[PDB]
Amino acid sequence: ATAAEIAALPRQKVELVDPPFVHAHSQVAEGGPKVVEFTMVIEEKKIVIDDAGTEVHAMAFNGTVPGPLMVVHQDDYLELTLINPETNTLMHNIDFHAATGALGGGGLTEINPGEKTILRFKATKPGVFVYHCAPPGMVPWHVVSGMNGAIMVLPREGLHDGKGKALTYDKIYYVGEQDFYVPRDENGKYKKYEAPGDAYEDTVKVMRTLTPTHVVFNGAVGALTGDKAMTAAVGEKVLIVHSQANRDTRPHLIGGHGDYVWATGKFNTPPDVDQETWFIPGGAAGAAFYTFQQPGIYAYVNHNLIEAFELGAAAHFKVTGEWNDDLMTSVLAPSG
Amino acid sequence: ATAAEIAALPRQKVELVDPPFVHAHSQVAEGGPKVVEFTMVIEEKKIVIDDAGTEVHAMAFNGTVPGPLMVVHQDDYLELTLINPETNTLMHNIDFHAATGALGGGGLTEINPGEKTILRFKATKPGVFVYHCAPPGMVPWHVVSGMNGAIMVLPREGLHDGKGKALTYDKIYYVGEQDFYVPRDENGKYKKYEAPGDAYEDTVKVMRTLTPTHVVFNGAVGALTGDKAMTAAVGEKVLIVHSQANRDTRPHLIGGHGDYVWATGKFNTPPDVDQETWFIPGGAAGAAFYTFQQPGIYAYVNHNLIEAFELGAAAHFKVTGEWNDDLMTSVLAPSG
Amino acid sequence: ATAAEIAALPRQKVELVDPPFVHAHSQVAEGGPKVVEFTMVIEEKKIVIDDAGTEVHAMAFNGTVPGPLMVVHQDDYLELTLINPETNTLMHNIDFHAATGALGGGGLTEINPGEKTILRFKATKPGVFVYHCAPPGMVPWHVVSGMNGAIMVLPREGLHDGKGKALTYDKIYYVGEQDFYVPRDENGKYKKYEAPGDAYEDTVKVMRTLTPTHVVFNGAVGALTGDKAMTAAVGEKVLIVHSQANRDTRPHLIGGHGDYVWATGKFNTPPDVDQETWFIPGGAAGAAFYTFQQPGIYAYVNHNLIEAFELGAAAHFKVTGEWNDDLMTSVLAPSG
Ligand SMILES: O=N[O-]
Ligand SMILES: O=N[O-]
Ligand SMILES: O=N[O-]
Ligand SMILES: [Cu+2]
Ligand SMILES: [Cu+2]
Ligand SMILES: [Cu+2]
Ligand SMILES: [Cu+2]
Ligand SMILES: [Cu+2]
Ligand SMILES: [Cu+2]
Repeated sequence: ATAAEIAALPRQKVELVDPPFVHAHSQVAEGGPKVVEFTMVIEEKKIVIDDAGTEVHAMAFNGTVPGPLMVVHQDDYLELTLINPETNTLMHNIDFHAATGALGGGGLTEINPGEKTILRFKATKPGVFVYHCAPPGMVPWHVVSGMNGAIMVLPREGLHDGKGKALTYDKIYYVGEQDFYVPRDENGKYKKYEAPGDAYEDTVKVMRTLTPTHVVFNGAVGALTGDKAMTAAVGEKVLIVHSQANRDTRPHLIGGHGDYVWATGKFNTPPDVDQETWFIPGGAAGAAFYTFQQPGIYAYVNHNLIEAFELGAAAHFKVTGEWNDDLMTSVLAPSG
Repeated sequence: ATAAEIAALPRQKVELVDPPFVHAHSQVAEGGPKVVEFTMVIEEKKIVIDDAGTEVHAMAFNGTVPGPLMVVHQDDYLELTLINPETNTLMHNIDFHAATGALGGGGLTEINPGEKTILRFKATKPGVFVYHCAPPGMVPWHVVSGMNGAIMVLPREGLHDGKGKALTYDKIYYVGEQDFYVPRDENGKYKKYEAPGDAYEDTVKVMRTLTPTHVVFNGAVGALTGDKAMTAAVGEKVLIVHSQANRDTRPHLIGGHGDYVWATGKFNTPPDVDQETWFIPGGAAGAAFYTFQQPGIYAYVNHNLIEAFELGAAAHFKVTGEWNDDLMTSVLAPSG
Repeated sequence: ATAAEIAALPRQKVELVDPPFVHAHSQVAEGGPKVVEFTMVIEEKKIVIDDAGTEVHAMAFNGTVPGPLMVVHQDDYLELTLINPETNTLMHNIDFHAATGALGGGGLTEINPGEKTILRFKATKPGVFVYHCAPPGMVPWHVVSGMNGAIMVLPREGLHDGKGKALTYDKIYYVGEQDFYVPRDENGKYKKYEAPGDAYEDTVKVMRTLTPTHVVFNGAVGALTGDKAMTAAVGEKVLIVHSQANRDTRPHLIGGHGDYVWATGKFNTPPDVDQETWFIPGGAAGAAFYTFQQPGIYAYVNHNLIEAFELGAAAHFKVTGEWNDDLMTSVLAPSG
């Protein structure tokens, strides 16, 4: 409430980690409200999104696309120190959909290269929320250049299902889905540029068609496959947080389900259950809780299979454990 | 139920107002069921939809894009007098998604220029509902030319949250979102036509691309911005009714939330809460309730930011009142 | 659990029927769990999808687009004998979104032309689910070639509303919606190919536009109209199961509503009510229950009206019975 009361609150410095991993945290809040501090440096950098060497001039929070997931509990204060190095060429800011006021913080955080700012907001509503840059007049360009992420505001008492039973996860992963619009020369080959501003004009043109050239998880085709496939074990309870700051998505765990899905991403809105495919509108984050029952590889995809398999929206899960023949079994293997 | 009963009902004429404003009404029903009378005249006229002077041959109920919001209470009868002036060149009708029978009323209301008709229907289900023109054979064309609106059928006892607690708004706004498909010549310049019919062929080709050239609120880019921005004050409860008769939208109040959102637009379906971004499918209306907590300018947009900032789907809210530093504060303003 | 306990379970072979019809079944379970057997033969065949004679080298389960609806009860075992004829040229498999393990069964059912296989899985979650072919590396191509359908796992106690009140339908229809991507020549005319292979490259290009040339019900424009229109009567309770394995859809019954809609298709997730237009994300099936109140023709459509009336997503209902003037009446017929 009063400035004095907040000043008396305990503070905690949090160390952020690159997605799909999430920084250390407790599901059930340990203590009364606290002022949780985070710091992120913005990095304008070239990223290679496919095996054809296609480049995107990314604008990354903390150096990754998407930016890192920040975890706090309801009614804590999130205090972010955002830094825009002199090495950058553009003005940047940040809008937290979890925050109330000044365009989510964007109106208070406009920093040119060489500046920094510290914003504090009370995480009044529990749920997963998108955050992204939004420089007046250059909003979609920064967002589709990968300048977005999400935060999770856990209820103090952790997650619960619709009937109040607790839902405690064993593992948590953050999948940030991105729609990229890469210009092509007259031959159909993606163009490369020597600077962000150089690509601007060409990129806006592709954007207006509303047809992405690539739709990827964690910044590139295959990011979350192979050496980067997510893992779990049969019997493990996993929470998958998924965000899309500009375009709709329809997550689906091939071989599994969304046991409980907070499709709107808001914990006070009861989760849907036994989901095959859920929907997350552009501009929101959602969360799915599932207990693995079968070992093997799974594919986590945006279920418009063209986007998943032609455009790049596909990730994998490698699960260990014993096969359950009651759930599924090959009565007759493929034969003549 | 019986003949005598329906005939005995009080009749009440209501004067409509142009969106985003809504005609005078009471949230909780005043008295018993009545036959609520409305009259709308159809206007076919050229309108400028952007800052470049792009013209469109609009087809509008009451002359506005979207058509006005009609408000009744559950179990009232809505009796509409629809007039199609002889000066018009096309046949028109109306489909009330709130109505039951004859294609929503479209089958009983086909009027050529020079004709009028009166349709009555019992508003049996509570919620916000889309209404639109639907001449057989050219349904899409009339709808994407601006011929659609919405009605609100309030529960006789007003709005309530998930657990029976009353939700009373101080104001209500109706934002109608329109996807336009304007043809361009070989040079990329939008084309102008003499009569509506002349644009038909070229328009359908653009429509089939499923990519609108414009996505606007209240009929034009910036229609709900600047001096035409909607208003509120800290502590004020606002209901925003939003509709899209042909294409999906994902509404978001930048700097705010949808405290209670009947995303499906139906009041018997519990509203979602603490929403960051909600989803309204094409062919439906939705409603969001919010109590403002911070003063300043807000942007209400379709969260596909390319559609919001490149195509036109962005409106403003100007809110007066005191800033709340507990909710948000700039600890360190942008500095070196 | 053990193969012995499942083998001791009663077995029942079912004869599938072509959509939109559904094979015989009981809403409330007939005794205890059983192994329900189904068989489907895959056929690669050319089909005509519109009145201009446009053809598609379809890949169809049971020779139909969509494949037929399999109906079982929660905790029953679905045992499918899938056959891929010598006459076929491609390998096919099946992924049941209702199943748990091996990519929905897809990794255990890869059969080359001249092969067959038998997969059994426990239908552990109640709801309607999509099933589709998914040959690694050629997933979207098989799906958008028509190789998908849906199954319904009814609660053992039949359907119930969100409050436990029983919901028994008189009729049921299965509407499979298909997005087709047909290449066109320099004259804008759809192309025809000798072998499905010759079409691959051109089709992939169209697929990458994320813009289908046709969006149809039961494999063709107008397939569920005329003498093929669905039927009902005033007072009749009808359940419509709708699926879209690759792309979003927003169903709407013109002139009616979705009284209870399991928009996510999962029966343990309470249905929305009084729906005007609902939403089914690509990769999912949904179900809507409605009691007809008015006689006449109804159009059941995907509510992006361009997809419905330009692309092919519109079906009809012919309803017999008496007109209800209380619900709707033409006070004044179109006149001067
Ligand atoms: O289950 N994925 O197509
Ligand atoms: O929440 N506005 O991009
Ligand atoms: O109500 N469907 O156009
Ligand atoms: Cu930025
Ligand atoms: Cu935003
Ligand atoms: Cu009209
Ligand atoms: Cu409609
Ligand atoms: Cu196949
Ligand atoms: Cu699938």
